[PDB]
Amino acid sequence: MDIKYDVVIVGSGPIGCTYARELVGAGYKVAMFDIGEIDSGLKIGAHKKNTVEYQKNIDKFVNVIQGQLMSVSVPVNTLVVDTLSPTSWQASTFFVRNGSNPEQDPLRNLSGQAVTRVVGGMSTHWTCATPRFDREQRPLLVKDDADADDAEWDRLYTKAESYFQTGTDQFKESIRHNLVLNKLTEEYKGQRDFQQIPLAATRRSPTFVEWSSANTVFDLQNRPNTDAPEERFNLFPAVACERVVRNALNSEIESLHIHDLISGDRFEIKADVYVLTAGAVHNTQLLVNSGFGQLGRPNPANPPELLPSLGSYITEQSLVFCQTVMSTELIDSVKSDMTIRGTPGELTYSVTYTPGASTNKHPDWWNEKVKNHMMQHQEDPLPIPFEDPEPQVTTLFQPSHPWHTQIGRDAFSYGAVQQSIDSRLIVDWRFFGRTEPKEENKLWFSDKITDAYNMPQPTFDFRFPAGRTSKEAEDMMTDMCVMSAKIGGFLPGSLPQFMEPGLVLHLGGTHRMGFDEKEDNCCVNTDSRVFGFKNLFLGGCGNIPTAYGANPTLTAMSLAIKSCEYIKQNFTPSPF
Amino acid sequence: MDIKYDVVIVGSGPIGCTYARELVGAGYKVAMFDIGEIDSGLKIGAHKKNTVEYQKNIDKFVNVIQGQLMSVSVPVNTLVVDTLSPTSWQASTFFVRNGSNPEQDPLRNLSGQAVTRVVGGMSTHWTCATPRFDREQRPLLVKDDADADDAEWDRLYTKAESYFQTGTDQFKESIRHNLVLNKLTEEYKGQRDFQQIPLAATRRSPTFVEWSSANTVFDLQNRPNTDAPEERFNLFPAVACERVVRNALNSEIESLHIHDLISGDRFEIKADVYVLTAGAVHNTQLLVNSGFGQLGRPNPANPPELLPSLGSYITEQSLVFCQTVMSTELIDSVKSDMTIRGTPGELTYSVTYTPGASTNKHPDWWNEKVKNHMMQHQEDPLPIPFEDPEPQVTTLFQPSHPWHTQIGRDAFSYGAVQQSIDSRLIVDWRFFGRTEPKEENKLWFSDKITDAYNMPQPTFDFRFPAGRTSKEAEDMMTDMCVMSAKIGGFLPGSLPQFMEPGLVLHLGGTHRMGFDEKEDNCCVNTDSRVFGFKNLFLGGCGNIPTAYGANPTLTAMSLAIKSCEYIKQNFTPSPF
Amino acid sequence: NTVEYQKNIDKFVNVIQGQLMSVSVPVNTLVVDTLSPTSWQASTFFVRNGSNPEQDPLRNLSGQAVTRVVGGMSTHWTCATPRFDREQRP
Amino acid sequence: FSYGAVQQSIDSRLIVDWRFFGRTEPKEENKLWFSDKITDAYNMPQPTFDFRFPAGRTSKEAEDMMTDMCVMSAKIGGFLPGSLPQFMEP
Ligand SMILES: *Cc1cc2c(cc1C)Nc1c([nH]c(=O)[nH]c1=O)N2C[C@H](O)[C@H](O)[C@H](O)COP(=O)(O)OP(=O)(O)OC[C@H]1O[C@@H](n2cnc3c(N)ncnc32)[C@H](O)[C@@H]1O
Ligand SMILES: *Cc1cc2c(cc1C)Nc1c([nH]c(=O)[nH]c1=O)N2C[C@H](O)[C@H](O)[C@H](O)COP(=O)(O)OP(=O)(O)OC[C@H]1O[C@@H](n2cnc3c(N)ncnc32)[C@H](O)[C@@H]1O
Ligand SMILES: *Cc1cc2c(cc1C)Nc1c([nH]c(=O)[nH]c1=O)N2C[C@H](O)[C@H](O)[C@H](O)COP(=O)(O)OP(=O)(O)OC[C@H]1O[C@@H](n2cnc3c(N)ncnc32)[C@H](O)[C@@H]1O
Ligand SMILES: OC[C@H]1O[C@@H](O)[C@H](O)[C@@H](F)[C@H]1O
Ligand SMILES: OC[C@H]1O[C@@H](O)[C@H](O)[C@@H](F)[C@H]1O
Repeated sequence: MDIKYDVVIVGSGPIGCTYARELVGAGYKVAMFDIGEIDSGLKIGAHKKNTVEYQKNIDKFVNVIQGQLMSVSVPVNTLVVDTLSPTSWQASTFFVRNGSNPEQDPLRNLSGQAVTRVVGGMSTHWTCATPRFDREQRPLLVKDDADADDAEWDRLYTKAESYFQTGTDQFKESIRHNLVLNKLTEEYKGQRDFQQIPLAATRRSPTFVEWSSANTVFDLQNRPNTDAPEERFNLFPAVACERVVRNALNSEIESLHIHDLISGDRFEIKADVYVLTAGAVHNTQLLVNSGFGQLGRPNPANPPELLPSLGSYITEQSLVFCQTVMSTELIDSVKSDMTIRGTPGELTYSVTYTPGASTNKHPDWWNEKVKNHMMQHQEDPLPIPFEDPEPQVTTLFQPSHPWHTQIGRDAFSYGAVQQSIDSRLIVDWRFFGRTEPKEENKLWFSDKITDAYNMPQPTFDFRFPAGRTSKEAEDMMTDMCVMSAKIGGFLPGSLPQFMEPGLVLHLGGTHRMGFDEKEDNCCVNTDSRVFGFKNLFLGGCGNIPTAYGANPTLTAMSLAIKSCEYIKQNFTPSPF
Repeated sequence: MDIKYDVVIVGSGPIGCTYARELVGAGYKVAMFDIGEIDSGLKIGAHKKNTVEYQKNIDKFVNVIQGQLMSVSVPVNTLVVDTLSPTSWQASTFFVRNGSNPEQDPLRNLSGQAVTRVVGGMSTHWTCATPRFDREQRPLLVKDDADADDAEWDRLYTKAESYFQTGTDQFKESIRHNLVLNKLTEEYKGQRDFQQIPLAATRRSPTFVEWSSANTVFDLQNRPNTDAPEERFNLFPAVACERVVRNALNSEIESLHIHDLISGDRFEIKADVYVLTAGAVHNTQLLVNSGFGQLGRPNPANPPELLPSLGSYITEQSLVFCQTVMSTELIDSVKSDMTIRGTPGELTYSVTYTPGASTNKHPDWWNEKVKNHMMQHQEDPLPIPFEDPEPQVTTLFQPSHPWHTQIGRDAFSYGAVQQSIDSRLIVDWRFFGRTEPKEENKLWFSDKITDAYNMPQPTFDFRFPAGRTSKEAEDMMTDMCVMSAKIGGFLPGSLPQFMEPGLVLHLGGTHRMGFDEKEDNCCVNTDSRVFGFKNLFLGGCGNIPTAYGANPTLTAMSLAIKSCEYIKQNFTPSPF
Repeated sequence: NTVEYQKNIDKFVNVIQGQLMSVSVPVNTLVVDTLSPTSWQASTFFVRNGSNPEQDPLRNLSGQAVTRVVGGMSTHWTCATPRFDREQRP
Repeated sequence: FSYGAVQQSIDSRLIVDWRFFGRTEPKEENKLWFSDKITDAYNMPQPTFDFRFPAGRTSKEAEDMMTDMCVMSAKIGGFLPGSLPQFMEP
């Protein structure tokens, strides 16, 4: 560890890795600090799903996800357990216990919000969906010139797509995927377009997909090294960043205060530039601990010195979910091109098709896979092959259906895992709604209660706004119900429902971007630079100030990229 | 990867690693293959609990366990789902779905049995309890000489204990541990002895314990390296070992057939010596796939060629579990020595005690902790400090209480963890019963059905033997109820119950050891060598042939140590 | 038609439950494998608690039930009495 | 006739129940028959069902019916957790 770096980046998620790739790339002397530790194997911060065992036993990966999601804010528990033995110790009140947050109102929480503290951050477990926002979801990076704004977005997005290895081809040969995609297309012809979810992933084999992660962006190995002898990068894991120190004029950051979690030591690190990419919640906490915004319960009569909007206008998307069991009609359509004769399990049984026939509803590869499955597994009642990959279908946000949709099998399942109905039949439905930014919706931090890292406890004051937000949300529920009945009926146990506020984990706007601090009620400009401050930059979902439905990580990468352009224009790397 | 080595080891668990430590160190060119991958972080095969994040969020670790425990044998599901939509595809029969085993009788299963395919095996998640077996649980290593037998076992156990870094003082200054230890000691004074569970762990700081793992035994780093310039070791993860090739004469293994899961290729690796430490079930699978024992549903009418005892006489322990909520008396007794002034929360509150008074019921280290907790947390109604370690208490197996006890807090919780009752009040109780070895209790492998690695499906035919085993399992149950009541009443949601057979993962006897193949109905001798074969060695709990109550891993490591002496005497390493 | 039920409408479900007897219940095959080893334990799923061995669990009307009291099901019914239109009417 | 534990967290003044009942085509294959071996609680022949909702119209209307409840109910309110849209036991 040095005293002095060109850039210091807080957090090693896919956004801090975008800063590193770009800046380590341009020859800056870079350090990265993460509170969490390396635990994805030898590929530092790689996706935990990239092991043969997980992709053979995909129902188990939910436990990984759960094991690294720590709830942000848990109100104090008021369940009545009144069947204790009379000898057992009991309290006469519902006291603060098991780490609960007494500031938190149970009825205005994002009870589902959680954070992850591991190198690679949430990108070690995430679903890899990386859609672009269209104009209506997207921040303006140029006022008054929609084409120049368009041009700038597309250039950033294409570059961001290349860091993540985003593609829309990795599921093209799944029967199940094409079954669903084709029926949805047919049933909505013209009115909605369907496609593969764009995914940051590469297919290694029919049974294996290399899911992208922060490691894909930048491999997080220390440099110089044989492969980049001219580059300078050090990752320090198990290091909690506590505070940035402001100069008296509030125009410059002067140091980063850290705590080595293993040695217990505390340091002050000097850099030319300080980049904070610790998550939409922990960026906020870091700032507030450093005198930005306002510690404690919001009070308007006490107007904050720096960044009045910090932690206001927060957005989290609505989520509705269900699972369906494929219709008989759809399962029978899988074998539509086949001539089936005799009795399965007997030597006279056959199943054949006519290759090339233009009246075949399916291409030859489909019919070959069905034929083989049906002939080698005569004991199974379904035409679907056993290792068939899941669907990954989307119809993207449009003004007429202003929500995002994911139709397939997500590794993050919500209940006990059903065993009675065959998996091949089951389709997941997830519709994500956009939420209006409102000043009243807040993340703020206790001045008295602290977290497990002795930082100020985050606390939420949130309700989905009335008006458009609530109307679209129930219109979204209805849409899911309508659309999903095209594929089949609901799975008992996975009936249509809203999920817990924040389980979806696309929290935005906690440190939101705008052209004008005051006019646009915001904390960073369109270079992601904190207003006032020459050398402090925020990355991540916290920056997005608009109401969006799609998954945000791509877009936040795109912003980080344009942040790094600004850095390169204003700060000179130290000579190697 | 070479075509030839001196030794090849299958499986990177702690037995695998025991063989590696011995033979690498003695200069043999060794290669170890594991079907699972390095995930655990930069210390290969290290314990997953060893992160700052899991030791602050100890209730999350159950998610890591569940995440890498894959059920061995699931019978065909017969749950009725009769609220499907009538458009949905409906089964006419209870067909084979979701990887289930149609061979398995659901009424004679070890349904909680599971396996783990990661480098380091189950020692990446285990609880690290490492007691010795007493005579009554232990197999004889010397005939007709009880004291020679004890001496050899003491020699081996001492060595194993150094390898694992077993200790009995890691929890010596925990109030909870000592609170429970003292009450039990007193209530059974002169009748039973209570001590800390022997743990493979090293305490690093008051809030952090470095749990031991396979990594502790052997660091799995390829050699030579700087720390070891004349050793030769290579670890090949993501390689499925599928068969050991017997010579036609049945006296020698000629090669190991492997499947590299990443490239998809197959190879044949030669060695001088072959060691199987794939785990009790999978050592048995791999042998049965290579021609030992009998493939398919057992048939007396046809005799196995080789190792007719293979997969018979299997033992699994009964397990009874509950949780308790600490008595008012015991909680009150925690602050017995304190003098308290004023009223909590004001500048007037004072809590003090007198170091060394022999009115004091507790020591100084205890009172100082309570004091500091009560002064710094005056809102809190409990005098137990917040970061106080869990109890880790046992009374070891004896003739009048022939069961193992662990009392404290296990990471392997078996219901959703309640948040209503303060965690500091809860104590777990687990009593482990011994099971008589019987020929009829069996692990066998199907000749048609395969598992996800395309190996023969494992199937159990098991029932806890009537007579002593059943009588004791019920007596155990009762003792747990009687004992636990001295500490407090039951926690609702964790009432006294038997766990699902096999849930304890202490399976043994599947490839069991003895002096003679026939008289002792066994598969390996006391050098762990397979009868008939010069150069095939088995390690693990499957070797243990007796009825045991306590955690088997140290005993199985002991065996491997003895096995390595033989190997060292009877095979010469290739030149460097 | 008691004042007590009309003031505690939530409780009336129990009256209904009290008098609906299942017509045909298949033989149960739920696995309970956490019995004490000393407890008497089935080797098969045999005909238990008045179940019907003739009944295919997968081609049942499991919710079907009968009431045996004077007044029959009219002692508990919801009292909804619509006419059928032609489409539904013999 | 409520179907689970009566939830108590939500003011019952707010709660509206939706039930939509579909029609079923008569098919000779759908039968109630009686065992000549097994007998019920009063020593009469045990009733047994062989029943599946017919494919075709009965099925298509069932699922169209379920959508119509979703679509209609949403005019009045969102679903009450624990009483989400479901088909009930036949
Ligand atoms: C968990 C999850 C996440 C997402 C998906 C599903 C699941 C279950 N799927 C999904 C996601 N996003 C999408 O775009 N598409 C998908 O299909 N998920 C969200 C995605 O995972 C996140 O948006 C993305 O990682 C955010 O990137 P980031 O801004 O780089 O933030 P991270 O949270 O990943 O990591 C920040 C990081 O910093 C650390 N940290 C926290 N506090 C400190 C302090 N004080 N000092 C130093 N370091 C700090 C972390 O430990 C962490 O690594
Ligand atoms: C899961 C668990 C286990 C234990 C405790 C708690 C819980 C939650 N507690 C514990 C236990 N043991 C004790 O002695 N003390 C207690 O506190 N647990 C059990 C203990 O973990 C095991 O007994 C021990 O690891 C067994 O060691 P081993 O014989 O070396 O077995 P492993 O299962 O650890 O690893 C073998 C291994 O080989 C692989 N494998 C399997 N098949 C193949 C094939 N065909 N080719 C190559 N490799 C293969 C695996 O991937 C695995 O790593
Ligand atoms: C239980 C129930 C029933 C109805 C509603 C609510 C619920 C929970 N709601 C509903 C009703 N139908 C409507 O049209 N609209 C509504 O809002 N329910 C159904 C209605 O309750 C029935 O259709 C009606 O009672 C049928 O009348 P029934 O043809 O007269 O038949 P019952 O079952 O009422 O009475 C028959 C009766 O005969 C007896 N019995 C049975 N076996 C024997 C033998 N072997 N010997 C002599 N007597 C026998 C009974 O004990 C009973 O009293
Ligand atoms: O709850 C799971 C969901 O969580 C969001 O973060 C993801 O973007 C979706 F892909 C989906 O996996
Ligand atoms: O089921 C929980 C138990 O699991 C066994 O494998 C362990 O040996 C016990 F220490 C305890 O952790």
